[PDB]
Amino acid sequence: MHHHHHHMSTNPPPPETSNPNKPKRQTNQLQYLLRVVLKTLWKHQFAWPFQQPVDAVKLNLPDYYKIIKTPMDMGTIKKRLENNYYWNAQECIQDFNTMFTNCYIYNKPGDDIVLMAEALEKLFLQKINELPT
Ligand SMILES: O=C(/C=C/c1ccc(O)cc1)c1ccc(O)cc1O
Ligand code: NA
Ligand code: NA
Ligand code: NA
Repeated sequence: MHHHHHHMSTNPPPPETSNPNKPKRQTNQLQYLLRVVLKTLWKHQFAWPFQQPVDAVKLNLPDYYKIIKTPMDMGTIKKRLENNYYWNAQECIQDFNTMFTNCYIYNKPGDDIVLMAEALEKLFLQKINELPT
């Protein structure tokens, strides 16, 4: 008997940052989402939990990917913007929304991590209220 001692928690593969067969465009709004919106969120004091795919192994959250089936994070978003992955700003905004919503689903109001997400979301909403064009 192995007693399943070899079955260890692993992370799923991260979201794709490149898809040659996905149509893409460079728009002023997408340029702005990278240069302004993401870059200022990235420098925020609370950005660090969000700067890379959730590492459920390192953080000892083996339940995370049982609960969260559409993971998203700002490292993935940053790479998608730098790689010209998106067709339009709304596709990128959707990824930001997923990242925030995942945090509120997995956690509970009043948790430090939720306060962090809430603060980043408020800045995000302020920055995207006016896009170019
Ligand atoms: O997910 C992360 C941190 C979550 C978290 C949860 C509760 C807190 O109070 C603070 C941070 C995280 C942090 C660093 C990293 O390299 C990979 C990660 O996945
Ligand atoms: Na661990
Ligand atoms: Na793009
Ligand atoms: Na703006």
